[PDB]
Amino acid sequence: DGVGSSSGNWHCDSQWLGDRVITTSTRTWALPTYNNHLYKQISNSTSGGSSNDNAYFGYSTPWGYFDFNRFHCHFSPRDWQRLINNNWGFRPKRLNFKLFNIQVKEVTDNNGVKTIANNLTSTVQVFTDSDYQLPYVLGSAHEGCLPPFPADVFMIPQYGYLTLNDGSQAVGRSSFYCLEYFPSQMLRTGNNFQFSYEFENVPFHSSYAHSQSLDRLMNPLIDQYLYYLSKTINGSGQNQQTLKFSVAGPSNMAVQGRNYIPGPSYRQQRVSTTVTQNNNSEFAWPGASSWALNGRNSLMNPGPAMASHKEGEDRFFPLSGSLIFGKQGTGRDNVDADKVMITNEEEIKTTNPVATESYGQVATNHQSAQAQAQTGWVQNQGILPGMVWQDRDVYLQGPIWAKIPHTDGNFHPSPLMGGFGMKHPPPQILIKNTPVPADPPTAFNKDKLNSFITQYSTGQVSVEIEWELQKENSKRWNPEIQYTSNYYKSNNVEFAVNTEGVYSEPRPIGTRYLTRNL
Amino acid sequence: DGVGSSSGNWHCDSQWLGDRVITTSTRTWALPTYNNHLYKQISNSTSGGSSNDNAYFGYSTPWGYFDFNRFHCHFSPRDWQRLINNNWGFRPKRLNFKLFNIQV
Amino acid sequence: DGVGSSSGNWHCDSQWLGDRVITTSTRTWALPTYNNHLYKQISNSTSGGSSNDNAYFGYSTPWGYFDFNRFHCHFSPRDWQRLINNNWGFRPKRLNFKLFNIQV
Amino acid sequence: DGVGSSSGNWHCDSQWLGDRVITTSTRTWALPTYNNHLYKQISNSTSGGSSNDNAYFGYSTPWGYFDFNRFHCHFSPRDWQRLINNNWGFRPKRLNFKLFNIQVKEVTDNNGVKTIANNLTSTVQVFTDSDYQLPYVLGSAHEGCLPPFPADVFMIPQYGYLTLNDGSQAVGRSSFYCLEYFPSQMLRTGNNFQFSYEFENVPFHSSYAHSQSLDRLMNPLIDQYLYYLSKTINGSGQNQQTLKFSVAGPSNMAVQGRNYIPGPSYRQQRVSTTVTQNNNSEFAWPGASSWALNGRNSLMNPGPAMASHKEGEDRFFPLSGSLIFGKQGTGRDNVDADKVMITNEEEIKTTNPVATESYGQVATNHQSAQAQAQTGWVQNQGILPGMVWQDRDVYLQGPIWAKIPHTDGNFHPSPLMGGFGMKHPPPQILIKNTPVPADPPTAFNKDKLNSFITQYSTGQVSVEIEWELQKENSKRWNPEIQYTSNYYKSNNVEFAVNTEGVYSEPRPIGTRYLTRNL
Repeated sequence: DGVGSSSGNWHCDSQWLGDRVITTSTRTWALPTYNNHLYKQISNSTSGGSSNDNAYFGYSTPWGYFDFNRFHCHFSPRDWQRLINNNWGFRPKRLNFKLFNIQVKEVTDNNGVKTIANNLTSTVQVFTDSDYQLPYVLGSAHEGCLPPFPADVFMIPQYGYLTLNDGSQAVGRSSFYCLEYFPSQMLRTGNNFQFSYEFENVPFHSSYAHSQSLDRLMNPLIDQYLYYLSKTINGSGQNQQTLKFSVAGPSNMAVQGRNYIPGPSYRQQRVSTTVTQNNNSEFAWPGASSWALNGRNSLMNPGPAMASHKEGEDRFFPLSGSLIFGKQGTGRDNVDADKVMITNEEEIKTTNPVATESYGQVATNHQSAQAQAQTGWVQNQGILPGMVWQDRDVYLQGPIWAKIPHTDGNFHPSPLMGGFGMKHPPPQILIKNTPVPADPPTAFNKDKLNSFITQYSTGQVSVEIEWELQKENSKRWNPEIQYTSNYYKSNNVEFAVNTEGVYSEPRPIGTRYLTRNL
Repeated sequence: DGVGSSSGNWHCDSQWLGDRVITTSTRTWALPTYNNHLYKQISNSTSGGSSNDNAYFGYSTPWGYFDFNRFHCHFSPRDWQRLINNNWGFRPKRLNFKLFNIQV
Repeated sequence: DGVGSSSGNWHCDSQWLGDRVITTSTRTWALPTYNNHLYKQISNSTSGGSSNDNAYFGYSTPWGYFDFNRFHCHFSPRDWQRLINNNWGFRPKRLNFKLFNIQV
Repeated sequence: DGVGSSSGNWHCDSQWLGDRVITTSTRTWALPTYNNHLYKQISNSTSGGSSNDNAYFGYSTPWGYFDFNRFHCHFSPRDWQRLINNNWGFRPKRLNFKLFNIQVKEVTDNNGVKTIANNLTSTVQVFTDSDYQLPYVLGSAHEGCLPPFPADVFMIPQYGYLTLNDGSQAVGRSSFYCLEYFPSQMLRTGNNFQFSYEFENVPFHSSYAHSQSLDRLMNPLIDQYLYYLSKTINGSGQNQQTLKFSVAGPSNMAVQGRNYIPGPSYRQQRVSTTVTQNNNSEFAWPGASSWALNGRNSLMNPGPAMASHKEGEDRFFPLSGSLIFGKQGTGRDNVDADKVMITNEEEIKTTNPVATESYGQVATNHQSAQAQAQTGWVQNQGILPGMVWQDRDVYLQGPIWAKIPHTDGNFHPSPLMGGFGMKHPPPQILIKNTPVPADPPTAFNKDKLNSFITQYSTGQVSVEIEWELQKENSKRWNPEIQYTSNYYKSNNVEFAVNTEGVYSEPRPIGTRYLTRNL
């Protein structure tokens, strides 16, 4: 429309209907100029990369993108508490995105003094990739998200992708995507962008624990009509052999028969938060569970969802099998254990095996009069018909969704890190501010113009998601566990701003408090 | 229309129908000032031109022009591969040109 | 119908539509007499078969069957090249089979 | 339909309407089995081929084809005489083809005695290639045509084609055509085949001579108002120079100006039918006009249509520039000059240059006081705007049409040998008798069956063409030249059967007798 009329209002509210939530958010963003309007073929050989497992090849683009898919973007700590205390499950339904109130600024730096001026005729060009024809970055949980606190202004991250490689060289199947080669919408100040998206049907994330375990499904009062082999030995002494059977019953459980078995396991190494209980050596990389693909060892981060620890022992956690979050202002490298936030997976102890323990035990050999019965340990168990498991839990800081890779087959395509796997997730929104060149020379030259005006843009994003809720039906008598702010006095308020104006989330908040029967 | 409204969107796609292709392209251009707004009667005698086969006479204008008539302008290497592998012949039918989002 | 009228024409072509291919093929076959019109209870003990992993038991019939399910039956090397270069995926939809011009 | 009912009647007549002729023909054919049902990759290296110009690579097929495109197939000597005496031009309009009364025979050769028996269930499969997707053989004037005399039974020639090569090896662009890979129609005894074809518009072949030459177009009574340079020399002696001009007139023709010039020329070597007048040497290959393509010298047979000889000198003919026909029962190789039939092109002397003579003469240099005027000979002249020529003449023994190769450009695509060039000539009719295998072995074998029944088929072909005529409008007074049978007595009748039953055409019959004004 025009320069003096606003493109859109700030709408941050969230409305709770019965079966449905609609959470609107609005932020202020700032978009710089990336790579000086170039595509630079990034590879490991540019800097270091002396290990084959770290080899990569790809391209970096001047474009930048919006990643809103962490949970803290769309939920306040109170709207999250209201969510997870009152509801068994949820899932997204619709998505609506808006760009408005765009402003483009010119910067002139001369004699070290710099003047920022406003370009009314400049454009910024933005498109959504609806057909998934570009490498999908978002589902990888990289930084650059809409800040959790609505008053922050955030930079838009740079877009770039990786392709096939042999070492640092490019293999003939490598693809190159020119992002200028897509239809986009060019926006001046007084233009606004929007689009709508409908999530494909995804199973409700289960926010509950289980009020009974998998190995106790039974009436403790009554016997089973099925037997087991209780006694293989008549008595002590030679040639004493007999087969005695016994009714499996409350006196001896864990020998009863049962219809279902716990989920699969891939063992992780156990490491204790107490320092002295750990070994003295470097076991971090060497002693870690990995998966190798095409000669590259990819360390196995968050694998099959598994209980992090057993019973009341919290001292230890799986090496790579847990999510680790940083606190506010946490360093980049060699951070002490107190500044990281380690996540606790113990809610699934009922249906899932412990991550650091063997799935079970199997017989190695056939016994005989000569040969003793020998049993080995099962470190990993892929699946068995009749297994039952649960997915890894959802947090405020964790990702909302991921993209299920397009492939011939996949089993239970729920993201190993967390969230809602989708064949067609909400599309990427890429944004770039169009180049404005400096004065061309008078005489014509074949070469392309490498001199541009230093420039950046600013605006607001509105992202509203419509969520579908599954209400608690529980007939339980005694009171539930809930998520609370502990009342004791403190220098600061949790999930509130600091004295310097810094917003910090004290602890990771899981989704699982309410319980259901197994 | 106005200063704060864009004159046109960026449309670079190409659509392959059965008997027909439509290749759209969009570029960014920069136009300087030529000859200080003059017509200067260029000729070989201005610089060198000591051979009769190289003799020429003409005029240079402040104007400038769009030349899009190489093939790489309208086709990506993939749209060219798709073209020449699957097809015996081709020829242009229509042309459509646009200037928009002008800035001085 | 009759002895002097042909039962069917030879139709070997293949037609490429946009989303769909129809590949017709035609061959000439010869059917002998098998097992002298008998069912003979074939087993490993007939010849050799001294390994338990190679043990087998079954029956051989005078009947014979048409196996067309390799790909080279339905596609020429050119129709295969045209297929795999231009297309991401495929799958069969319908099948139609004919026997004609029988001679004993 | 059935075994005991005929598939079609014999229809050989020809009906002359005013502007139109319809010539029906019917013949009896016999189709053997070719290559034992195989495709054999014929190449020069199979036998001999020690010269690079003779290098070839191709495939031979079991299929066979109908070539009816000589003129004697469709015209009797009387229907040809009636045609060329009464008409200025003609051209084909429609074509209609029929196969009927098919018979398939089994042959058993045992102890040297052989019994031919009839297979009622066998088929013969025939298709026309309408889309020109196969190499087009017909336009090359090879043998195998429907016999000129309706009472003869003829064998169907074998089909085969050539592709690219380097020497005898195959270049990657070489193509292989499986003829089984086309839809065809399978015919038993009691089935019949037919199709119709419409000739695309072709210019009338001109059957006429010219009653006036190209260099006499003029009123012999009247002068021209244009001058020429008559005298460059004042008189004998030094420093005598002047420019005198003169009216071009009847006294001095051949110096007059004129609006048009004769057609192009590519010189041929002159060789005399009288033996002693020729040189003593081998000039046949060495002294012959050729055209080289990709390192191969292709001798230039029938090139631009050009008068074979000048004036009343028939002793000589161009080396390769004339059509040579054989007489009846003529040998294959090293045939004496009397048994060949040499064709006479002299009817075009008016509009065309002599084949054995230079097109003209051009100045080599600039004259001056020092330098004399020097002129060289033009051996070949490609074209000039304002040239006028005529095409080579049509005969009874010569081809009716050809196929204009599909290419970016062609100039005046009239076949150099003769006839009507067409982008889409009448399609090839290929025919094969389907294989009937001998008894298969009892035990299954992977290999293909190489044992077949010796077999052949027989039937009748009807080919009717509809011709369009251009009638003589001439206002000439004195009588025309016509084609006649000379009356003098002879042991045999021309264009009639011998005492042994052999049909022989005595002389080639051109199409050009009637005259028109130039």
